[PDB]
Amino acid sequence: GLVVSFYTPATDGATFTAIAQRCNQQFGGRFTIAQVSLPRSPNEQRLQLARRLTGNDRTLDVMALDVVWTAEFAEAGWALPLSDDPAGLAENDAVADTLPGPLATAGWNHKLYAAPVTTNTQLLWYRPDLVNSPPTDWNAMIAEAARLHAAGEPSWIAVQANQGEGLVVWFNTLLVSAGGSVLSEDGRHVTLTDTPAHRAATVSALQILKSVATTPGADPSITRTEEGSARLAFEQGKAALEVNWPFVFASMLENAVKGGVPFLPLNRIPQLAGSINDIGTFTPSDEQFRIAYDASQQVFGFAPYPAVAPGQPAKVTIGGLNLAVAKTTRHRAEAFEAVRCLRDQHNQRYVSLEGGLPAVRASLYSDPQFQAKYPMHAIIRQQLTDAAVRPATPVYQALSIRLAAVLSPITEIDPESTADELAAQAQKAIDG
Ligand SMILES: OC[C@H]1O[C@H](O[C@H]2O[C@H](CO)[C@@H](O)[C@H](O)[C@H]2O)[C@H](O)[C@@H](O)[C@@H]1O
Repeated sequence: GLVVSFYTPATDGATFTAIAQRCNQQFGGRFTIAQVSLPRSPNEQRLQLARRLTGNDRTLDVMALDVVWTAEFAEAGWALPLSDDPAGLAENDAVADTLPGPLATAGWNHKLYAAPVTTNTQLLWYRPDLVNSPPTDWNAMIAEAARLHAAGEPSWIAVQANQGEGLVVWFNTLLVSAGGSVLSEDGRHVTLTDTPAHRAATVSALQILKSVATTPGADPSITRTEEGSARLAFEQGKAALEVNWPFVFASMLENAVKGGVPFLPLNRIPQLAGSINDIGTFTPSDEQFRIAYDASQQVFGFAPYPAVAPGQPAKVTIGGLNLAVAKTTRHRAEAFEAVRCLRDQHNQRYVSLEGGLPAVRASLYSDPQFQAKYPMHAIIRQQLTDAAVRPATPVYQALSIRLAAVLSPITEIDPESTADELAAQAQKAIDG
């Protein structure tokens, strides 16, 4: 039988295998999809795909790409344009019922080179028992953290700032929210400091990074650039404010039921007995979920990502995965058909409700079962509709590495001179 390979991160290998097996039911034996797990590390994911692509591995068909790899894989000829679908359906399928944010990540040089399947956006997570109203902007985040420190309360702001992609993501969110951009749309010009308005945006972003780093009672993983997880800092009660991807929601509930969250003893609720399955995963009934969520709202809440400007909502950097057809495929028709099935409405419902991965289909955000399991659905939907996008460029890897090297450690940022250093390093990346 004909086999179509489907390379995805091992991180969610169970989920991506499940939707491929569901898809295999509807092909009538014409072909089958074989999911193949890439390493959990995204850096190693890209490297293995690159070796198979440059090595002309003719068994490589469909691949899930991080949303920042589009420009490189398209420019290299590694990802076929969706217009190469012999059935002529890939382009219309990728656009129909897909949220604008995810779609913007799948295009390069005015053509689609991938079909979004999963997405991601950061929210504010906070302790409502310690913080009365969630901060609406970064100035309020800083004031609240300082007030908590003066009161002897958890004062850290839990946010990923180590030298890496997460720090570039945070900077990009602040930059675009302030009205700036790393590169021009075509990715050919550096726009960090080329106009007064653009420079002001860059300086504003650097000021927020530096202010967070020097707030009283800040996270020492920031102020000393030690190791430390933002998720664990909040679950362990050391931070009352956190910005992070929505996977922390399920993590909070699961670990609280397992006794790992000292301020949220969900393990003490008798109605939650048996909600942990035989591999340690929280698998509640709908009633158990309602009980767990209601109890959690006393000490655990969510809110929109803090704005940069008081009256303008944040532009939050989008993440996720896009499905691409590799140039190495011997079966384009079936590869593009697999992509459509893997992202259809039922499989989008599956990856969200069963896999905890936010969907890209707009219709799902009106679905009642989705809304019950994602009570922050409205905030996610809004931030996916008006998202910030990291710079699209074939040299994104070098660009990100150089930006992170300048930004880190954020305690050493001097906004005015760091802005010029950022622009110079970005120019070097674009030049090669
Ligand atoms: O939220 C779970 C995912 O987190 C990572 O991906 C996000 O963070 C990256 C930056 O470190 C972004 O490049 C990416 O676009 C985001 O989706 C992790 O790499 C994923 O495997 C997780 O599913």
